[PDB]
Amino acid sequence: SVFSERTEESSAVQYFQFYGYLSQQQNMMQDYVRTGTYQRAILQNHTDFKDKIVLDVGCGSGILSFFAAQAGARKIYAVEASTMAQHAEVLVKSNNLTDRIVVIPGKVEEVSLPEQVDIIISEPMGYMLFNERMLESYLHAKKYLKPSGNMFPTIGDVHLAPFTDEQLYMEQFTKANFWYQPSFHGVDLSALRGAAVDEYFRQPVVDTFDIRILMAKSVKYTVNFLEAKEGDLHRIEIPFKFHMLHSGLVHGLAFWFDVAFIGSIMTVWLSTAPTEPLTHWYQVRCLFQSPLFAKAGDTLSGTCLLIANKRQSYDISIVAQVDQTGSKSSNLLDLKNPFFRY
Amino acid sequence: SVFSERTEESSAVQYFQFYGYLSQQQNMMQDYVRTGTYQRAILQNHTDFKDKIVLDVGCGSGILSFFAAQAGARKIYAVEASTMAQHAEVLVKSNNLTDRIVVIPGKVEEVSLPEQVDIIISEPMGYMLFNERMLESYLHAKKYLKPSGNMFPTIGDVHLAPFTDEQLYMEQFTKANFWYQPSFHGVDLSALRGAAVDEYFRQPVVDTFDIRILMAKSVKYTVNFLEAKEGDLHRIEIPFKFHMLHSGLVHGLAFWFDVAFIGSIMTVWLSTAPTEPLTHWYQVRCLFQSPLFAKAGDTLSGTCLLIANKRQSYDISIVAQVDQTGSKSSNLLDLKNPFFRY
Ligand SMILES: NCCCN(CCCNc1ccccn1)C[C@H]1O[C@@H](n2cnc3c(N)ncnc32)[C@H](O)[C@@H]1O
Ligand SMILES: NCCCN(CCCNc1ccccn1)C[C@H]1O[C@@H](n2cnc3c(N)ncnc32)[C@H](O)[C@@H]1O
Repeated sequence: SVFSERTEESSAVQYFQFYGYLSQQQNMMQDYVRTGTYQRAILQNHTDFKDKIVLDVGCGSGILSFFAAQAGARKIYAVEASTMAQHAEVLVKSNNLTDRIVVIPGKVEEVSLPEQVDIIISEPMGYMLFNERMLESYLHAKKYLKPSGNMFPTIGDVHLAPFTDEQLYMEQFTKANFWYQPSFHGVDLSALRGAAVDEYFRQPVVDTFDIRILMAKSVKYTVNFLEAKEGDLHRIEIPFKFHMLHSGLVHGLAFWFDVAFIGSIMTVWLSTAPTEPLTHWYQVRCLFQSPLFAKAGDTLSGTCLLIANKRQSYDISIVAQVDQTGSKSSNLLDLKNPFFRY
Repeated sequence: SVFSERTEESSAVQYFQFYGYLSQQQNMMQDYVRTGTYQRAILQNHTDFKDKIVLDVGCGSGILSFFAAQAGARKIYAVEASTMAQHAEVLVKSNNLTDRIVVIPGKVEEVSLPEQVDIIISEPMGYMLFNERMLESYLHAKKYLKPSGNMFPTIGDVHLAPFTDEQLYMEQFTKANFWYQPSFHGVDLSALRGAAVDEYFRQPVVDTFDIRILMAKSVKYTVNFLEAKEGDLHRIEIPFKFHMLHSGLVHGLAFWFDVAFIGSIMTVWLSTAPTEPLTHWYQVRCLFQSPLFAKAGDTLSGTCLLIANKRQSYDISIVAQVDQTGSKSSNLLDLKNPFFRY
């Protein structure tokens, strides 16, 4: 299938094992910003669901399908590849919704649906929006979408901004400098210091921070899920030009994302911005191995390049320069090995 | 090979990926009890190494092989299956030991050694001693051991003891009761509460605790690594009869382990007991589904059965009874999915 062709079996096994746990579903369901915003998006846009046919891509517990049923959907096909499909079916029966929600076990790339649908719903967002590569499954599912059908969420905006955080930088450097020691119990480790620094700086940092660390207004990169093809997410090139508002050391780029549910009644946003209540996505920071000095009024330009890999994640390339001095930094990060600092 | 026959490829991929990170090797190296005890066992038993041939099974960074070199070994074969083998080779060169330490990339079950060895060294211990199944690789490596060669560590003792911890027991139901709600955003979750309780109780708990929670002296189960065969670790039956020292409710069994390095000069112990400074092994607790009342002077008897699985771990079966009252309890636990409570 499209899924197995792009995914190493060992990554897939671990991925679906992880989502098969009730405790993991519980953790996500308890993220009230997420669950509450989805419910509001669906219920306030009840006309997009009333008497409609729905596809729920990766239904987990089934929660979003229940919201589609509360909004009056005629039929909801709830697709789920983990063993959580069995628990979803239990809930559909105990909530007396067997006439409206149909659980379909399997990968959305592999199953068969009996009819086309009016609207697709899902929660396919990972860290930095793209981690887990579930957006590709979401877009793949448009093979089932009627012409002029809708997608909830409809669009995703990735935000990036330069930050200064000397304490974060020093923490990662302090850990790598373990490998400087010329006599760790009598052993010279220092030939590995470079490899250690590289490994630590390849880890995106997942946690939150005060917005005062941001040195310029964010640049926005938008993916329109109604128009995008799955292949568009294999290589994602994000150019940026920041107008520096504060002078100082730039230690890296911070990332967050917003999604919008563009319904017929209203547009509802779910934001993971550092100005908004915290979610289990936090925000993500990519450190530079050497920080760049910039003055207020300078321009920091470059490209963030995300290349999808078979471990359901991305290899991240960030190249940035301060245009006024030609100071350049090039960084490679492995989104599959984040440092969970929170 | 013997390794691939007993291990699902997906478990192996994740396992060797995890040990391939410099940060993980660093975390283990910084566990002073471990690193310091190994160095002392090797250096204080210098006659077991001076001018000898050594095998280091799963060398990681190579640290134990450097200790064997400090003690005067003539030749050390250092086997490692992860990409950490490349980093170990860098260290051997930078420490000017290419004439003495030979790094051999691959699994100890699959590589070829050019000669038999006088002594095998390794750190094959996981949580509860047996997790990861690396002890089987250690025992497998005795195909290379000269008659009357030595093993460092030489023996391992698993300790089990009954504990009382009302707060830990109650925490399982507190977490599971998330599901016991008839209208979580309009949805009746209650039909999944039993499945949630079952899932939480299947997880052994990795953390430390105060020794005052222990209700009896530990029962010890000893594996002698000089004598044991690989096959002896496929099914590990640990009978127990505890003579209760304290009256109260028994919520489960606590596990730790010690290993001894039995050298020609002295025996050195590495203990992970809760009376000793903490290690990254912590201790492990397995709950009973139902707590058992016992009085000081009663006997709590039963069996802990560990059955090896192809995910490099064990299915744990515990049955226990209070002999004086006939009150009985069990659990089945999945050592591959522990709850890291620390
Ligand atoms: N960002 C984390 C998303 C976690 N879940 C969402 C469960 C819905 N729950 C919610 C939503 C909002 C608030 C609270 N709970 C994703 C599930 O999608 C499953 N999956 C992934 N890929 C595929 C595929 N190709 N085919 C079929 N299934 C797939 C996965 O196994 C998850 O179970
Ligand atoms: N907690 C136990 C894990 C620690 N060890 C490395 C530690 C080196 N010792 C010390 C001692 C004190 C402080 C720091 N390090 C694991 C490594 O063993 C490797 N491995 C496992 N199985 C096999 C096999 N079948 N074939 C070849 N290699 C194997 C694994 O890849 C680890 O790198």
